Amino acid sequence: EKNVSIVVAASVLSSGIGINGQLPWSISEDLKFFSKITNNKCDSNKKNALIMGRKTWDSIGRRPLKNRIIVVISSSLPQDEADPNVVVFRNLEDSIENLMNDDSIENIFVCGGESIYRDALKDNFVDRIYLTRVALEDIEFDTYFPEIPETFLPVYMSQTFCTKNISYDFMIFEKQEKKLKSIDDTVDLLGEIFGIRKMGNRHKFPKEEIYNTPSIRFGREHYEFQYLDLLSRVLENGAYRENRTGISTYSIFGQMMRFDMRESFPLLTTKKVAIRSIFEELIWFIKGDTNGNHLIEKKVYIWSGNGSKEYLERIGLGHREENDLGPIYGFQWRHYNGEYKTMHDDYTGVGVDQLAKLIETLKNNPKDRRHILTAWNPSALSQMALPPCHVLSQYYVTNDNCLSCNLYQRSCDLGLGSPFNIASYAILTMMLAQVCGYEPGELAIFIGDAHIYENHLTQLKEQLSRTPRPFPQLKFKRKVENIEDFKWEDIELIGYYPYPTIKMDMAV
Amino acid sequence: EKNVSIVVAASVLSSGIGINGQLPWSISEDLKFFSKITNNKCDSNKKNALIMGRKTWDSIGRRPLKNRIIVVISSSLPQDEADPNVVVFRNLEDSIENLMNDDSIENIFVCGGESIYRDALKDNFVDRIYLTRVALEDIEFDTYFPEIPETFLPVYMSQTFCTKNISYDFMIFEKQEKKLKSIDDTVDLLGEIFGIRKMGNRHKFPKEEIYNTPSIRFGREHYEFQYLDLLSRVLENGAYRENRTGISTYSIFGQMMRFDMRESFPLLTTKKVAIRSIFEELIWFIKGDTNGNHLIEKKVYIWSGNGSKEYLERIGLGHREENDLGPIYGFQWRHYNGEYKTMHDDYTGVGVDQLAKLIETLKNNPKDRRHILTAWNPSALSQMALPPCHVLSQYYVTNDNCLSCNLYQRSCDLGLGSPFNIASYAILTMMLAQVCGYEPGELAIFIGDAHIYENHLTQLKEQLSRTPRPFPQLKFKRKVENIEDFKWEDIELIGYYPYPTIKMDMAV
Ligand SMILES: NC(=O)C1=CN([C@@H]2O[C@H](COP(=O)(O)OP(=O)(O)OC[C@H]3O[C@@H](n4cnc5c(N)ncnc54)[C@H](OP(=O)(O)O)[C@@H]3O)[C@@H](O)[C@H]2O)C=CC1
Ligand SMILES: NC(=O)C1=CN([C@@H]2O[C@H](COP(=O)(O)OP(=O)(O)OC[C@H]3O[C@@H](n4cnc5c(N)ncnc54)[C@H](OP(=O)(O)O)[C@@H]3O)[C@@H](O)[C@H]2O)C=CC1
Ligand SMILES: CN(Cc1cnc2nc(N)nc(N)c2n1)c1ccc(C(=O)N[C@@H](CCC(=O)O)C(=O)O)cc1
Ligand SMILES: CN(Cc1cnc2nc(N)nc(N)c2n1)c1ccc(C(=O)N[C@@H](CCC(=O)O)C(=O)O)cc1
Ligand SMILES: Nc1nc(O)c2c(Cc3ccc(C(=O)N[C@@H](CCC(=O)O)C(=O)O)cc3)c[nH]c2n1
Ligand SMILES: Nc1nc(O)c2c(Cc3ccc(C(=O)N[C@@H](CCC(=O)O)C(=O)O)cc3)c[nH]c2n1
Ligand SMILES: O=c1[nH]c(=O)n([C@H]2C[C@H](O)[C@@H](COP(=O)(O)O)O2)cc1F
Ligand SMILES: O=c1[nH]c(=O)n([C@H]2C[C@H](O)[C@@H](COP(=O)(O)O)O2)cc1F
Repeated sequence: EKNVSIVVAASVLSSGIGINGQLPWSISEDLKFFSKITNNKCDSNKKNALIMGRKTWDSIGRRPLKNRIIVVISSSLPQDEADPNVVVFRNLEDSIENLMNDDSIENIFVCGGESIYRDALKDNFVDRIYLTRVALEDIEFDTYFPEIPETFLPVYMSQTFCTKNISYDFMIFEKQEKKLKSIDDTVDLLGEIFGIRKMGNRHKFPKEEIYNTPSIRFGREHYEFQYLDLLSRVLENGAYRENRTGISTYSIFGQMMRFDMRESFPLLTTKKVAIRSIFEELIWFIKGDTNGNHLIEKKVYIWSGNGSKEYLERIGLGHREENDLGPIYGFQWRHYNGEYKTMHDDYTGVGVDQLAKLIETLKNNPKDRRHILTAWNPSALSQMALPPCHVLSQYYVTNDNCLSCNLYQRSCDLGLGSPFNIASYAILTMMLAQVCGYEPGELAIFIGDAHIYENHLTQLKEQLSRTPRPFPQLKFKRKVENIEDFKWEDIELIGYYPYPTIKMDMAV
Repeated sequence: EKNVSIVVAASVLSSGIGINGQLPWSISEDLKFFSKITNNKCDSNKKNALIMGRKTWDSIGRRPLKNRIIVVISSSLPQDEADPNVVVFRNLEDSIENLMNDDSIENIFVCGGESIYRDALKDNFVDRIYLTRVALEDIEFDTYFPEIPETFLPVYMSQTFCTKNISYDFMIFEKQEKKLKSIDDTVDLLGEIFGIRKMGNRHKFPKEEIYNTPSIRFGREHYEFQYLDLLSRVLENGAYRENRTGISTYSIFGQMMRFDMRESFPLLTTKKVAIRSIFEELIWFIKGDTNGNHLIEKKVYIWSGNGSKEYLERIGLGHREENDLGPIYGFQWRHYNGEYKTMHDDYTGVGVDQLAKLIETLKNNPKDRRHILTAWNPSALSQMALPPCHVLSQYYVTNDNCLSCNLYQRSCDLGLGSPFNIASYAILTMMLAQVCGYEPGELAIFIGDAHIYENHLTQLKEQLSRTPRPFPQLKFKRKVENIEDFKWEDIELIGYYPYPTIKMDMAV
């Protein structure tokens, strides 16, 4: 009795594994993954058996795999005693003789093909499943991977990787039925004795109900989990709290999220995010534009709520024009401590330009620790339609010439603002990277107040029910001379296949 | 063959467990810990045996413990068949008969006393050790806990707790000799295939050599580990990088540290920290004082390096007086965007006072998400003797009326600056708490550039060789009317017993 694992690479949605007697994709890293995962052995005197259909055996060019014994399933092909590394069986179950005898075989893998995969699961010979999810969909498939039976649960999901602008993950499913103790007990007892006094009780591990894809425990690599687990922690430890809006939240303090921009783009796949709305807001910041109408003309309404007439009169800004938001983001970027009159005035030449000095500092003095962009001005706070949420950002040039970004955010809406903030500063870093001639680095976001508005509860619990899909890719179609020259047409979003969009009302 | 555990509470240094036939301390939580840890049983039909010396049996008033069978070791006391919950044995080894027979006993605990503890370890009957470390030292002990044999390694260290201004921990030692696999292998293989491309390879788990107290793996509760593990991560993944100083560092990006100020004070015990130097710098900030000499007069030299004549002339500030540092920390706190002349001028009335508006906002509108203190001013940056390291801080009022603090730090010296910054903002939060009538909350520090200067390598590796001791306590001797009225004499540091101070030269 030894282990039998399925190794397969299928499309993310339709699970297509092949077209016209070959692979729909060419990914070098995945073949090397197949090579290393099937060559994995504890005993040096043993080999691993690889079961595959005849057509699959044809697809590899009918040649043996090194240090492995290929088992071909065919009712046609002769059983050949010539090649010692290749053997043919008449049916799948008889090829499972590798269990009962032949102790020279340590582990068994099913390399499959649809016909083999389907009745390998159907007859339940499969202990484990190695799935490589690929982001190619709109192409054509004549061959698919059978839907994984409910007996399996994922124990692992890797980070998103990029090869030839194609995103892919690595997942491990296991067949689960059944089910040091000293430390677990002692901590629990201390938690009983001490109340909220013990800090371990102030941050509680989320209950399985609100924990996204609970079956994956030690195996969460994917950085969308960085957001989804923060979502869960707020649903668990969140204190019910009133705020300036009539809509109360559930708030916790001192949280963070890490993101990899090297091999992927941190855009949430559990909800369809409006990327155009995000970009057009970012280039709005970069241009230094405080005019709220310029966003609305482009059909981005996110700032309409804080850009109304009724809201401005309520905060004492009633003198102001309808959508004029005051010295907000991008004003403080391009002009710092500039005296603000209206949105129509020409502010060129006034105030400190941080974004300019930022870019200038990045390429001229990369190892400088002082690259910083701050939106928080105590003097201009009263003039703003709303104080900076993402307050300050620091940028870092790695020795391999990647550009990494840290962002502190004083107040964070996990339903609306956060999905935007994650992607927005991810784009900005990529923009700052191209202008300074760098590759994208890592994105880290630090959140002071992490909250969920009570009207988003039904929606965010829905979003948590969705198992994440690999991050998309974002490439620029041209290299601009100045960072202000970026246009929406220049952005190519590759392999984004999210879950249906979730509607959530903004608290004004 | 069942489990035998030692349960003991000893002083942190001299390991004294008792004085004059009783305990040197009275701690309610610890007795409840003893109660719950010795009442822990899997089977409801079984009881736990507690072995203790005669004098210890005297100390509890010679009365049985509920739901437990007390085993008293004496050569004098009669063996009494009267009380079924108490039994007397002539020697320790014969009392270990609980193993060979009497299956009504599930687990065995040694409640001890010095005479029992010493030859319980000496004859090696002890599988596990439950140690409660107490911060009382300078008092008198007639009874001690024997030095733990090298056969034991700690698997757990709890957070520091406070009872009657006394700090204490909870540790678990186990006797260790000997010594899912699928996930561990798959991740390793992906790490082989992909290079630094895989983000998991960019952040590597520290090698055992540079990992502080390696035996404690899943059991690190203590928040000094938050600093010590960050120390290790930099020693592992740190990129060698040049900077403005002639001394190069090893730098990583995007790190954080959490701290509990409720039950303890986050002051490093692995190195003796100068707390007076820290405080006098903080009250220096609070007063808004930019004069570097005022620190030197109080014999705090930390700013002397950046406060010299040669350093100022080097950065183009040569016009300035010797120790005048410009619009640095506390200037920007008390006066924001104030035009800076010299350190001697009277700045009262000019600039925005953040610290004032901060305190005013905290008690008037606690649930406000806008409490923020920023030292980073793009306009005044060129005038400063050095730009802000701890850039911005946000403060949070919990529903139970505790005050929690978040701090973003753009550049962090782990050898010198960080031990100061951790304690300094811990004090400031406690000060802001008293003025606004709150209890201390949690402290979270976010670090952009976490580095170790190459001259601190020998020192910081030494510091890593020291197993942490419970955090001290910090109490104020009086309640001030204004936050500026704090004096050094007002501070009482309770139960601080660090390792010897480690000298490290500041890079100028
Ligand atoms: N993305 C991935 O990981 C993988 C993709 N693929 C792709 O999928 C395609 C091939 O898959 P697919 O179309 O399903 O063909 P198969 O790879 O499953 O090959 C099937 C062959 O196996 C034999 N066979 C199957 N079932 C039985 C049975 N019950 N008894 C006896 N013999 C049996 C038959 O051979 P015979 O008729 O001669 O008796 C049959 O033609 C290829 O394009 C390949 O590249 C393949 C493997 C992995
Ligand atoms: N901090 C903590 O967790 C604990 C502290 N303590 C403290 O320790 C102090 C007392 O401990 P300690 O001084 O060590 O005294 P003990 O508690 O160890 O009691 C010793 C007695 O046990 C009997 N005994 C010991 N060894 C033998 C033997 N080899 N054969 C037969 N009988 C033996 C003797 O009694 P006899 O006269 O009959 O021969 C001896 O006097 C107290 O202050 C107590 O409160 C105690 C337990 C826990
Ligand atoms: C057609 N086919 C089946 C195939 C293709 N992709 C897969 N991808 C995955 N994730 N899992 C599979 N089971 C899988 N199977 C192939 C094709 C080539 C090789 C192959 O060349 N393997 C080499 C590896 C080549 C290299 O290192 O790039 C080896 O040594 O194992 C294997 C299977
Ligand atoms: C003198 N003595 C020995 C003693 C004292 N402190 C210790 N502290 C520790 N951490 N470990 C020990 N083994 C220990 N032993 C005592 C004194 C009182 C009780 C006691 O009252 N136990 C009650 C608990 C009391 C309560 O719940 O507050 C119980 O039900 O177990 C036990 C041992
Ligand atoms: N209470 C509150 N929450 C916020 O998130 C904000 C913002 C930032 C912001 C960010 C995103 C949106 C938003 O409309 N998100 C959407 C829709 C996006 C779209 O269609 O444009 C969603 O994902 O459901 C709206 C506002 C600006 N002002 C805000 N005030
Ligand atoms: N490169 C660099 N690193 C720094 O940490 C600083 C600081 C802040 C700072 C923080 C701590 C010290 C310091 O000397 N600390 C000491 C000595 C304390 C004392 O005896 O007063 C220590 O505990 O080891 C000196 C300066 C100010 N300027 C700095 N420049
Ligand atoms: O990028 C943003 N992200 C975000 O989450 N908000 C939300 C956070 C908060 O719910 C609201 C305003 O916070 P506050 O009322 O504390 O000023 O705006 C606003 C942004 F601009
Ligand atoms: O509180 C402080 N903490 C700290 O770590 N530094 C260090 C960080 C850095 O090593 C040095 C100067 O930062 P930089 O040269 O990058 O501007 O001062 C200074 C402080 F005042």
